[PDB]
Amino acid sequence: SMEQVAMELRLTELTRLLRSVLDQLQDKDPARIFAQPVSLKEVPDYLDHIKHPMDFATMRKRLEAQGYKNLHEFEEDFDLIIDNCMKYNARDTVFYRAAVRLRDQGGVVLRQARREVDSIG
Repeated sequence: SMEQVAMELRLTELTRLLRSVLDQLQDKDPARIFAQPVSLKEVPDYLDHIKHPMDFATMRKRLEAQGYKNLHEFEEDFDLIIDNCMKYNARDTVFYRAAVRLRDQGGVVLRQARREVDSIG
């Protein structure tokens, strides 16, 4: 149907905008602390602590499969990155502090993304 195509074009355009959002958020992690999944070879107990691991490479895979239907879903995954790190790592660590700075800086980006998503539809 033409209606299915139109919905598919809207998903494609959302995917374009989410890719640019993802790029912008990941620039706020210049240490690449959140670039890849926590390695279970190197942190073998991680899944005892963190039930839903997340990282920017894993988000990028989902994004490229057009797997985010709306901005809320994408933000959920970004918040997991931050929130998982702030639980596993203590306050006095470079990891925790990196998460705080990514959260604070990414808030700005996400604020205008929400306006763009609403605006363009």
